[PDB]
Amino acid sequence: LRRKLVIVGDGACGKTCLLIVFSKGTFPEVYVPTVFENYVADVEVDGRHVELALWDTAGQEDYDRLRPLSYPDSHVILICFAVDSPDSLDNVQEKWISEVLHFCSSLPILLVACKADLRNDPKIIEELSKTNQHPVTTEEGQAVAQKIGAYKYLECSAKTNEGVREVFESATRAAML
Amino acid sequence: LRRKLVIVGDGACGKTCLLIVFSKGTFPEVYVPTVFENYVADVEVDGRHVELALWDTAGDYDRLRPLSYPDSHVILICFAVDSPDSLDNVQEKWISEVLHFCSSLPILLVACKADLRNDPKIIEELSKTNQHPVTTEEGQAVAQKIGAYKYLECSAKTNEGVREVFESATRAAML
Ligand SMILES: Nc1nc2c(ncn2[C@@H]2O[C@H](COP(=O)(O)OP(=O)(O)O)[C@@H](O)[C@H]2O)c(=O)[nH]1
Ligand SMILES: Nc1nc2c(ncn2[C@@H]2O[C@H](COP(=O)(O)OP(=O)(O)O)[C@@H](O)[C@H]2O)c(=O)[nH]1
Ligand SMILES: [Mg+2]
Ligand SMILES: [Mg+2]
Repeated sequence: LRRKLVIVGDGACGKTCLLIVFSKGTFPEVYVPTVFENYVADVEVDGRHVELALWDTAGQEDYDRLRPLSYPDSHVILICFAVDSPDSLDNVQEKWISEVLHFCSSLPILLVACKADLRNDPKIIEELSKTNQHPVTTEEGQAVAQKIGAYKYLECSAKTNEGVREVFESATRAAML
Repeated sequence: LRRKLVIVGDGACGKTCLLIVFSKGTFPEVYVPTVFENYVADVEVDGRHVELALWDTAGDYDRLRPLSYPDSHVILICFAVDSPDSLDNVQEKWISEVLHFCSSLPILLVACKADLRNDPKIIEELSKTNQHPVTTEEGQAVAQKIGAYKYLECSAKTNEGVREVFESATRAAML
C-alpha cells in the first residue's frame, strides 16, 4: 500500500508551503525550508489506507542538478505554477513538461494552480496590468492541463487551506495503478 | 478526444439500465434490451469534452463477450446491492476475466441498484438466506482486494450517483 509523489515547478510558486500545510496543518509564516524533508502522509481513499511519500524539489545550484534523481520509482508527479504568475504557467508547458517527458513519460501528472487566493487581489492585478497580464484563470489552467496531457487540473491555496486535501487525495488515486 | 468503456457483471445486476439512464436521460421501463446499442457519450472533464464509447455486455453472449475488450481504456465491473452473490462473482468470475483480456486497464467497481439498500422487502428476502444488502464497507473491501481504481455506488432508478460514475470512468480512461 505504498506510493511516491514528486512535486516540481518554478521557484517560489508555493511547492514547499503546500506540502507543509497538507502534512502539518498550518501555513509556515516565517521559516520555510528550501525543500520539505521527505515525509510519509497517510491518505484514505475508498476506505483504503495508502502511505504517500512526498518528495519536494527545487532549482538552487545543486538542488536543480539533483532533481532528476527524484523521479525514479515515482508514481505521480505534481507540476505546479502560481496563479499570480502567468510566467510560471508558461514554464509548465515550456520547461517542466519537457523534463517529465524526458525522465518519466509514463507517470500521471496533476497540474496544480497554487496561491489561488491571489486571483482577485488588486495589487497583483495592478502589477500584472503593466504588461497586459492577468492572474491565471481556471480556463487557461484547465487549457494548459489538456495541452500537457495531465490527469487532473486542480487549484489550491496553501495560505487559506483551500483545496489542499483534494490535491493529495486525487494524486494518491492516480498513484495506485 | 475519444475513449472506450466496457461494462461487465452478472446478468440483471443493472448494467444496461445504467447506460441508458446516463446516455438517454430516462430510466427504461417499457423495453429493456439485453445489451444497449453501442453509443458515444460526451463527458466533460476539466473543461474538456471527451467522447466516451459505451460497450454493454451480457451472458450466445457468455462466449462472444471477449470481443468487446480490445481497445478499452476503462472497465466497469458491476454488482447489485440487493445481491451479495453478484458481489461474490466479482472476484470468483469477473476480475480474472478482465485481467486475462485487458490486464492494463483501470477498473471501477460499481454498486448498482443502491436505492434497494434500505428497501424492506429486499432485506427480508436476503434474511431468508442469512444475507443482507451489500454495505459500503463490504463493497470497498472488494474494491481493495480487486486493486480497483475507484469504488462507486449508484441508482439508475432514481439517478443518484450515475453522472459521477461515468465522469470518474472518463478521468480513469485518461491513463
Ligand atoms: N498568497 C500565497 N502565498 C503563498 C502560498 N504558498 C506559498 N506562498 C508564498 O510563496 C513564497 C514561496 O513559497 P514556497 O513554498 O517556498 O515556494 P517553493 O519555492 O515552490 O517551495 C513564500 O513567500 C510563501 O509565503 C499561497 O497559497 N498563497
Ligand atoms: N431497483 C433498481 N432496479 C434496477 C436498477 N437498474 C436496473 N434495475 C432492474 O434490474 C433488472 C435488470 O436490469 P438490467 O439493466 O437489464 O440489468 P443487466 O442485466 O445488468 O443489463 C431490471 O428489472 C431493471 O429494471 C436500479 O438502479 N434500481
Ligand atoms: Mg521549494
Ligand atoms: Mg443485460
